[PDB]
Amino acid sequence: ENHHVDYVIRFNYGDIDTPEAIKKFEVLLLELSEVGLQTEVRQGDENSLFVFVRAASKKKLKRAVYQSRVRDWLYGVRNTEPEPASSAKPQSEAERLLVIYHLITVPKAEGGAGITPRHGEWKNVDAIFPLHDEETNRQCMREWSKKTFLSTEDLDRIRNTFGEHVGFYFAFLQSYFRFLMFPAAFGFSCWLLLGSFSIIYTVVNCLWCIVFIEYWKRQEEDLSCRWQTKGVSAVHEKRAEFKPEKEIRDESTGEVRGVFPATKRMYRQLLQVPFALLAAVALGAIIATCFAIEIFISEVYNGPLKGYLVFIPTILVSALIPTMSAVLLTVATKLNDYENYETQDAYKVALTQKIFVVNFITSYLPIILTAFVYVPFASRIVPYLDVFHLTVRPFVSKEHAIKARTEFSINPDRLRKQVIYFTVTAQIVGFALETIVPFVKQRVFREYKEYTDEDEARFLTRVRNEAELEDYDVTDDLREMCIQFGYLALFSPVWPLVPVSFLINNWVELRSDFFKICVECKRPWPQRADTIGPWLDSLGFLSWVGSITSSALVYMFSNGHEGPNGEPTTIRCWALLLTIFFSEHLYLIVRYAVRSALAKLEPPNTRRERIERFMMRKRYLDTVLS
Ligand SMILES: [Ca+2]
Ligand SMILES: [Ca+2]
Repeated sequence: ENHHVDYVIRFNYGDIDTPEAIKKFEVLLLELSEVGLQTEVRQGDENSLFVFVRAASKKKLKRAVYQSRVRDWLYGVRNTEPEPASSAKPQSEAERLLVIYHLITVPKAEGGAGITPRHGEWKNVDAIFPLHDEETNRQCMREWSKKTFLSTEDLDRIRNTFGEHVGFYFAFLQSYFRFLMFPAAFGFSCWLLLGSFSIIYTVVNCLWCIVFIEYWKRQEEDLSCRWQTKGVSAVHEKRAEFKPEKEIRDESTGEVRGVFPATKRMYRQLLQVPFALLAAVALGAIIATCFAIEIFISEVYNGPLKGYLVFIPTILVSALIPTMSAVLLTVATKLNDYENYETQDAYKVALTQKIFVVNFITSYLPIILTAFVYVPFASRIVPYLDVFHLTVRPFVSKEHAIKARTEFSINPDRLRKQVIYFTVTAQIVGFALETIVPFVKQRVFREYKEYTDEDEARFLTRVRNEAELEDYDVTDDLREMCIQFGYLALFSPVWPLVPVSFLINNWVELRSDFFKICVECKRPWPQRADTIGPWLDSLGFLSWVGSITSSALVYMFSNGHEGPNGEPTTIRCWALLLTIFFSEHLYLIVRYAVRSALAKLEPPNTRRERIERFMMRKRYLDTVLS
């Protein structure tokens, strides 16, 4: 059905001249041939060729699979001795696709073709992608669209098709959804019986966050042992953009390495603090200014055309936060390049960590402003917001803009409504923008280009369609789930139905993300992983911060949703600070206890890998060494 194709290499010739294009193309085909791959060339687009790649021989494929397993075993990623090369069948499609992707991409000295798409020698090579297995995808979709949980076999199927990175994301999402049943039930019970800002709800929520994060750390270790990816960072793919200072030739492996001093990278990484403060200043200024405009227009201004003026600050936020975030991403990418980052995974993790500052600010600063600035203050702030009358000025006359004043009277519903927005309406709108609109845009751009050799015209047209799809990044889905967890950990006392909303959304999220991968994206090459990465630390940080924000909220809103109704008088600053101190330190103590208790419970795959290391050394001692 896929015509035995392993990868499609898109070669762009449009932006270069014919002689250089022919020379580069011959070099590409020669490298593919010399690394043991069989090529077939077809017209991809009007400006690109498709190089269809396949293992030239079953013997060569078995040899490459055996060498990959041997490298994994030598670097300690697996403990079982690699089976001989005559029995070296790829145990899944993910393994064959990974071996062939390495053959295509790892440098010539490392034993492959050095095709680095969108790099120096290969800027014409635009994309290297495998083909979706449409029947398997549709079977999986229809099968687990009718179940509650995905089986371990279902997760293994995802890993065997898309690799362990996508597999880890779906395993984490399934575990998060399963753990969300407890806070969903408990928060519905509290919303029914206690209402919001309940001490018991906040305590149970912090305890649940602790338990889920520690359980997932343990489960990640177990799953990386079960998928044979534990310690996979030892064989992390180098990135071709790495600028070494000196070239050293280690004696263990007869190769030059290209060393770069770690302390120099740390000096360059000192610039992350100024970047973080820049992003905080810019994004917080935009967000707080738009919040002040929103407050003025919606609650201080009392002139004509109030809806058409209250839609102003939401528009300005929706236009300016994406733009400022794109600028900050450009700055973060330039800083990530300045830091040298030998490996692609280190580069990706560092960029994700820089972007997490922007994510935190843009996701949580609105609710933080409403909760800890608008509610306690803003009876002392709205006198300073008369200056924002000019935002309404190009619509209303100067006198009508001035005589539009009212008793402020803080809206005791503002905070609950903002939390309900971010945890329900944002979820629905994000589902729409994430699955529906890209799908419709793809179908529209297809029928636009489709409206205005005979035996492979269908396969070739569907390959040309797959070539237009988006490049899936599992980091985006992990980011979304971690930001959602942050909402739960930080602001769930305001509205205890947040975990119910997240439970429903995450059941739908598993299926809709799998659909997006299979239908709206090119099939990702089966990248490996032994963890969700920096997102685990992000979740730990968010739960820590939530122990502070939730206790502050429970203190401030003890008397109800109004709490300090605009005045900071009722808030005793020592009692708020003492609440925060004891809550955060009870949190840290309970987290230490839970982590230490879970460290005493070794999971089965972890214990099996330890015993297997022992058994491998015993086999070595029994065969050689007498
Ligand atoms: Ca979504
Ligand atoms: Ca998603």
